[PDB]
Amino acid sequence: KMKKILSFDIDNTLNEPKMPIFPEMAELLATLSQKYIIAPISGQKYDQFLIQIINNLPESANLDNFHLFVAQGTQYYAHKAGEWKQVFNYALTDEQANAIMGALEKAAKELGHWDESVLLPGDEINENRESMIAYSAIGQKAGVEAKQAWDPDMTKRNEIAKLASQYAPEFEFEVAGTTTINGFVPGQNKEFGMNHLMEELNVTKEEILYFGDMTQPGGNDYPVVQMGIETITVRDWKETAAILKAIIAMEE
Amino acid sequence: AMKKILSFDIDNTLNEPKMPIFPEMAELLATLSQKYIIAPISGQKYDQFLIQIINNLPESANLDNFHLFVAQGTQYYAHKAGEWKQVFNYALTDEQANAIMGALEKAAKELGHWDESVLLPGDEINENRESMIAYSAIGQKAGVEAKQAWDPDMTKRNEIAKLASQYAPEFEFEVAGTTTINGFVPGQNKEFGMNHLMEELNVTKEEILYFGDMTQPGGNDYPVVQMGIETITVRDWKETAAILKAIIAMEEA
Repeated sequence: KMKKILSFDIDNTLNEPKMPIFPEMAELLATLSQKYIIAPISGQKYDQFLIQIINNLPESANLDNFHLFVAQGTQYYAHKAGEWKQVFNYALTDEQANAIMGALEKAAKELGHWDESVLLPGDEINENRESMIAYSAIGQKAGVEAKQAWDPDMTKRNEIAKLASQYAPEFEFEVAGTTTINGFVPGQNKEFGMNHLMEELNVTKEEILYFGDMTQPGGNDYPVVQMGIETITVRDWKETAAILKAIIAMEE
Repeated sequence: AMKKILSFDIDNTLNEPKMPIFPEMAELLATLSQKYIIAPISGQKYDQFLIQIINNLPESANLDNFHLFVAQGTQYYAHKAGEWKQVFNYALTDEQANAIMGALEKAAKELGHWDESVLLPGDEINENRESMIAYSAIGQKAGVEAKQAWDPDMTKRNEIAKLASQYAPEFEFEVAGTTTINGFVPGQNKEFGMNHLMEELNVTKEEILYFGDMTQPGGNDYPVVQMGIETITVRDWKETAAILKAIIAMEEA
């Protein structure tokens, strides 16, 4: 058949925002992995791909068929013979990381959004994910209740990302998730990641079916839409789950 | 090859409540109808199946593969030789129709929910759908906006259904749709419809994929779930559309 790769953002596509996937999802992905490549592509860092997805999969999952495009596919991890390996990592220089972090910090502080008093113990706002920076306004470990209240309509993140861009015009700052702005070297977004996916997996655009929630002009899934990869827009993880349940039922 | 029947409880699966399918949905169903039977099932009456589904399909659709399980599947219409025909209709006796209607009216009136002043011209609250009764609180013709505001948490319909059941304990009252209680002979809900679907189409349970929005215990799709028929829970027609698009994509050679 034409479609070989089932690709997904994590955020609000496979899970509740930044949370472990539910058992229902874990089983669907495990079943599909017997026959298809599962290629999550997301701003999340590698350890969070493990916590959100891999650590929750049943033992029957074929982990060899989970191909992980981390930090929007600026890093890539593949599994073979019981072991994950880093295939590539377009790492930031120290200078780039500091410039990107600093721009986000200055913007957030100026706009009145930088409040470390709300942080859970040992948490931080700005995280260096090696090849990308993630500013997550009320912390990298904040709960969904708290996160969804913070910027429901994206106004805060839009204004932070705009100001960060003015402060460091040589970089790119993109709204994500519930509380996040991703900062990176320009062009190194999901378009970058998908181009790498196609090269690494030896597939054409037509052989990928992509799922995401931010597929409108300006959203972080729009680059995939615009590349000509068939994209099904979802609103939440339950929508994705219904779709995968049906795919499985119609294959049997 | 196992699934041969795609069955859908029409409202909030194929369309907005009691409304026509969107053009994208029409095209998805027409595509799937080349290969699969499309079996809509609903408390709605036959004319509404035509209005909501059939009349909106493109000419390319395979109408012979649309098998209509009307009024919960107490009626069944099939298309063959360019025509629709009624295959069965488990009509109500007059005694039954009147008892069911009267219980709903009495119950809605006692609970302060019967208001004929909000009805569109020509409209009615209780409708006799031959083999089933539908009480639709603000009329059979009300728009989605007004309907979805009337009883979004099902409070009003649950209390009306319980009191009507007290008045007429020989009948079954099921909350449905946005404004509706379906009233019928005991047991003649979607389980009855699905059994008859299996007989008429000569299929087993495993050959059906069902779609519905009320699939938790107590909801009007649970009698199908409870049979062990695989069921996809959806929330609105856009979710179903996403699913159908995916099915079609995954079938392409």
